[PDB]
Amino acid sequence: RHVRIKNWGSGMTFQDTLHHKAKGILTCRSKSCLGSIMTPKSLTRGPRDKPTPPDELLPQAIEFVNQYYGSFKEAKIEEHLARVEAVTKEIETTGTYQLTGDELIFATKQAWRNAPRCIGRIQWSNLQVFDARSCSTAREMFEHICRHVRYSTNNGNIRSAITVFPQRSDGKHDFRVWNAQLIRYAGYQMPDGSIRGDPANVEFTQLCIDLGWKPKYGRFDVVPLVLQANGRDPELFEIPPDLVLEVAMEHPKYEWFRELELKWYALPAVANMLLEVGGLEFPGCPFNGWYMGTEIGVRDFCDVQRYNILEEVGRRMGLETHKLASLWKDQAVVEINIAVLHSFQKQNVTIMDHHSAAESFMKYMQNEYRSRGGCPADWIWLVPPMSGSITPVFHQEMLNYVLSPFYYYQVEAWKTHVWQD
Amino acid sequence: RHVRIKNWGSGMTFQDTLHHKAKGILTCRSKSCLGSIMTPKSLTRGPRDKPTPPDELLPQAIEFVNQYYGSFKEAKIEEHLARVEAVTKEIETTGTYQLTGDELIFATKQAWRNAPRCIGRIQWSNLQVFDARSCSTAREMFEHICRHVRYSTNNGNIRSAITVFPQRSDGKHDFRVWNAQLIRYAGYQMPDGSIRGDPANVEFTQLCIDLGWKPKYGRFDVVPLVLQANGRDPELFEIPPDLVLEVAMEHPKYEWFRELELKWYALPAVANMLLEVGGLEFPGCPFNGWYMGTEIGVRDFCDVQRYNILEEVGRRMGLETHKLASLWKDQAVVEINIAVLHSFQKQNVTIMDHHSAAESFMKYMQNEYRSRGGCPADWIWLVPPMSGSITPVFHQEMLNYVLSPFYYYQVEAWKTHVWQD
Ligand code: HEM
Ligand code: HEM
Ligand SMILES: CCOC(=O)N1CCC(Nc2cc(C)ccn2)CC1
Ligand SMILES: CCOC(=O)N1CCC(Nc2cc(C)ccn2)CC1
Ligand SMILES: C[C@H](O)[C@H](O)[C@@H]1CNc2nc(N)[nH]c(=O)c2N1
Ligand SMILES: C[C@H](O)[C@H](O)[C@H]1CNc2nc(N)[nH]c(=O)c2N1
Ligand SMILES: [Zn+2]
Repeated sequence: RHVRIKNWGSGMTFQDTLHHKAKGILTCRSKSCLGSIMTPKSLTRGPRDKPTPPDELLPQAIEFVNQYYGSFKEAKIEEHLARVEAVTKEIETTGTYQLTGDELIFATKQAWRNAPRCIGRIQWSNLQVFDARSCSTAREMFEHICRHVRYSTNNGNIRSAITVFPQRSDGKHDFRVWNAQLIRYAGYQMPDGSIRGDPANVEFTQLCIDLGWKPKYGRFDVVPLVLQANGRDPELFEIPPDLVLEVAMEHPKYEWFRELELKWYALPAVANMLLEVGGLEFPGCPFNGWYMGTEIGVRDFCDVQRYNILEEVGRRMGLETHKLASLWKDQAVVEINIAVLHSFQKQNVTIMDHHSAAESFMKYMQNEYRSRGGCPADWIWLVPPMSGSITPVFHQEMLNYVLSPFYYYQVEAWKTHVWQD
Repeated sequence: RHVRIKNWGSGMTFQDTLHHKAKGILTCRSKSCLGSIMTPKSLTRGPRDKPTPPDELLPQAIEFVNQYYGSFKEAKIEEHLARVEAVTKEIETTGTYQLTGDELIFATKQAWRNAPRCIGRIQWSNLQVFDARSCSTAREMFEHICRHVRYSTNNGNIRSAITVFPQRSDGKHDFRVWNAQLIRYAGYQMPDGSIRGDPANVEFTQLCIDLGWKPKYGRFDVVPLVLQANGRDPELFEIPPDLVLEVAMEHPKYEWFRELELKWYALPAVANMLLEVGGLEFPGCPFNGWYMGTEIGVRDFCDVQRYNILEEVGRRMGLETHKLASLWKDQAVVEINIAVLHSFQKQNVTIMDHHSAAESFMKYMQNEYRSRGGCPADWIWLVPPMSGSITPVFHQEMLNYVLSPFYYYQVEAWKTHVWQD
C-alpha cells in the first residue's frame, strides 16, 4: 500500500502513500533509471496551438476544486458543491474557466509545496501573490515585474513572491518572459576569442543584442527583460539600476579577496517556468525566494563553465594548485563560500547557508509525512553541491513524483516562436 | 532506439543503446522514481531452497556463452558452437553447468565493468582471480582468504583481487562470508548504553561474541571472519594480526591531530555480495580494490552514525562551532581528508583522492560508450560525498540499469540461516 523510506542517519522511517495520486509521466521503467536527467521531457510542458478540450479539462478542474475545498479545516459542502457546479457550467459555456483569487493563492503555494527540487519548501505558506491576470501589454508586464522586484528585494530583507500573468488560451496568445531568470549577467564572446561575463549566458545575451540591446561588454552587465505579451513578438525592457540590489564580495580574512572585484545580485528569481493547476496552464509566473550560499559560491563562481575562478583563488591562498591530491580545490571552495555568506551578512541581505537549509528541510519533510503521507523530493537536487554527506539530507531516502498543481519547465520561447514581424 | 546523455560541463553528448540489453527489474515506475533507495529489493538476490529450473537456466546460459565468445577480437565459431552444445547437454545430464577457468575470469571482470555504483571501474581489466570453486570446508575458506589478503595488501602496493567460492546448488549448501567486509572494526555497546568503536557494527560484533569471540572493548578491534561452508553453521576465524595493514593518522600542519589517536585499515574488501553469471549464482566472492580517501575521511570519520569526530576536530582548530553559517564543518572535513591522504602517502599505501578518481571515471565512461554504447552508472553513488560539483561526474547525466554478469546484494546470512546445532 506504500513505500517505506529510511533515514540512515537517524534510523527514522516514513511511509509514503501520497505517491499514488502522482501523475504517470516519469520516463523511468523497470529496464533503466533516468532520474539523473537534468531537463526531462516528463517535467516539461511545451506549447499548444489549440485550446484544452473541455473533455480533458473538466475532470482536472473538478479534481482541483476538490483539492482546494478539502484543504479547509471545516467542510463547506454548499460552497464546495456550488463551486463544482459553477466550474462545470463555465467550462461548457466558455470552453475554460477562471480561478478565484483565493484559489490562485492556494494553487501557487501548493505548487511550491509540490516542487521536488526545492530545498526551501518549509517557507511554502509565506508567499506573496501578485494577480496580474488582467495584464494586456508588454509594458504593463514590465511594470508588474518592477513592482515584484521592489517588493521582494525590500532593502535586503528578501521576501518570497510570485506574479501570475494570464492563463493560456489557445496557446497563440501566451504571456511569458523569455529570460530564465529576472536578474542575470550577460556573457559576451570577445573579438580575441575570449569570453567576458557569464559564459553560460552567451546565447541569450546574443539574442538580446540581435533584438537591439547595446552590449556594454562588462563582466556583470544585467541583461534586459525580453517580454512577450499576448502571443506578440517580444519587447526589450531594462530593469532600472536602482532596483537591482548587488552584494560586493569580500573575505573576512583575505583582504586580497576584494581585489578580485566580484559581486552578485541578491534576488534569485525563476522566470521561465509554467504553473499547471486544475488543467489550467500559466506560462508566465516569475517567482523568487532568497539565495542558498552554495548557489553562488559553488556553482556561479566555481563551475568550469561559469565564472570559473577557482584556480585564481587557489594561487592567492598559496596552495599547491598543481597537485589534485593536496585538496587545494576543496580548501579554496570553502573559503570562497565563506566569503559569500560573510558579504551578504555584512550588507544585511538575506541568505541561507546549506547546513541550515538542509536542517530546515528535514523538519519540513517530517511535517509533510505526518500531514499528508508524502513529500515529493529529488535527492539529486536537494543534496548541496559541497559537503553533501555532512548534511542530514544526504542520508535520507526519498521518492520523486509529480503532483498537481505543479511548476513545469517549458521549451525556450525563441526555439518555438513564430515571428510576426 | 537510444537515449541521449549529456555532460553540462563540457557540452559533450553520449548515445546510449546498451540499456536495451538490460534486465527489467528496477522498481521505478512512471508514477514515481525510486532511484535514491539504498538497498533496493531489485538489486538483491535472496536465498533459494531448490535448484534453479533449466527452462530459465538454459536460455541464460546460452546468452552468457554467446556474450563470452562475442567478446573475442578474432571469432572462434567452432569452439563457440562446441561450448553451446556442451553446456546444453551438461545442463541436461546434471541440471547445471560449470564455467571454465577463462569464462570465470571473463565473468568477474565484466561484472565489475557492469557495477553501476563503482567509481574505480577504469581498472576493470586488471583483476587477479583466485579460483576457489573446489573448496569444501570453512577452514579451507579461511586459508583462501588469508592468501587473498596477503596478495592484495602486497606491502602497501594494493592490487585488486576476487576469490570465487563454489556456486550455489540447492541453496542449502551455500558457501559464504557473513561479514559485510573482510576487515572491519568492532562496535561494543557498554553497560551504560554508550558505544565504543564503530557504532554501525554493533549488531554484527554482538553476533561474533555470541559465537565465542572474546571482546576487547577497544576502539579499533578487528572482528573475526564468520565463515559458512556447504550450508553448515558458521565457524569463526581470526585474521592473523600481521596480515592486517593499518595506517596511523597524522596531519601535515596540525601536530595535535595525532593525539586523536586515529587509524584505519588499508584494504577495502566487500565480502557479502553475490555474483550472477549465465543464470549461475556465486554467493561467496569477496573482492577488493584500494580506498578512495573520502570513504574514510568523510564517511567513516564524520558520519554522525559512525566515528563522528567532526566537532572535536573543529574545536581543536579553534573554529566557531556554535555557528553553522561560519562553515566550520566544511573547513574541518577538508582538514580531516587532507590528513587521510597524507597519512596513507607517508606510509606508502595506495590511496586515491576523489578528484583523480572522478577524472579517471570520465575517461572510462567515454571509452565505454565508444566500446559498447553504454555504461550503467548510478549518479547518487558516483558523485563523491564532499566537493560534489567541483568534480566532473556531478555534471554528467547517467543511465542506471542492470546487466549480466552482475554483483547483487544478499540478505544478511544471520537473518535467514537455519541453525543445525
Ligand atoms: C524562500 C526561499 C527559497 C529558498 C531558500 C529556495 C531554494 C531553492 C534552491 C537552492 C533551488 C535549487 C536551484 C538550482 O539548483 O538551480 C530551488 C529550486 C526551485 N524552487 Fe525554491 N527556494 C525558495 C523559494 C521558492 C519559491 C517562492 C518557489 C515558488 C513559489 C520556489 C520554487 C522552486 C522550483 C520550482 C525550483 C526548481 C527550479 C528548477 O528546477 O530549475 N522556490 N529553490
Ligand atoms: C581498484 C580500485 C577500486 C576503487 C578505487 C573502487 C572504488 C569504489 C567506491 C568508492 C565504491 C563505493 C563504496 C561505498 O560507497 O560503500 C565502490 C563500490 C563498489 N565496487 Fe568498486 N572500487 C575498486 C575496485 C573494485 C573491484 C575489484 C570490484 C569488483 C570485482 C568492485 C566492485 C564494486 C561494487 C560491486 C561496488 C558497490 C558496492 C555496494 O553497493 O555496496 N570495485 N567501489
Ligand atoms: C546561473 C544563474 O542562476 C541564477 O540566476 N539563479 C540560480 C538558480 C535559481 N535559484 C534559486 C531560485 C529560487 C526561487 C530560490 C532560491 N534559489 C535562480 C537564481
Ligand atoms: C563502514 C565500513 O566500510 C568499509 O569497510 N568499506 C567501505 C565500503 C567499501 N569500499 C570500497 C570497496 C572496494 C572494493 C574498493 C574501494 N572501496 C568496502 C570498505
Ligand atoms: C540515502 C542514500 O541512498 C545514501 O545515504 C547514500 C548516497 N550515496 C552513496 N554513495 C556511496 N558511494 N556510498 C553510499 O553508501 C551512499 N549512500
Ligand atoms: C548532470 C546533473 O544531473 C546536473 O548537473 C545537476 C545535479 N544536481 C543539481 N542540483 C541542483 N540543485 N541544481 C542543479 O542544476 C543540478 N544539476
Ligand atoms: Zn528512476
